[PDB]
Amino acid sequence: NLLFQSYLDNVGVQIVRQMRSGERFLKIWSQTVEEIVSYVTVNF
Amino acid sequence: MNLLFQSYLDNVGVQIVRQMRSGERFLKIWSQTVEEIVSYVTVNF
Repeated sequence: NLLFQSYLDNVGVQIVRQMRSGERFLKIWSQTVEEIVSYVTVNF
Repeated sequence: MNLLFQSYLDNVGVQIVRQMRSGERFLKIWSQTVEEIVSYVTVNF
């Protein structure tokens, strides 16, 4: 699924960049989960 | 809902931390994860 795979590749770069700010991984993850659930809402 | 999907993604994040603790770098873990999440949604939705 190219559109979703490319969206998720974008979410990985978002995550890397917030990890480099010193934030705890699971905190970043709980916020980016919302992007993924929203995408699946719209598209599936 | 969709609560089974929320559950699944909560577990993905914990599994990512487990792998980073093992010494794998987030960026190498993530490529595998993207394929897992796309398969989960393709199968379940």
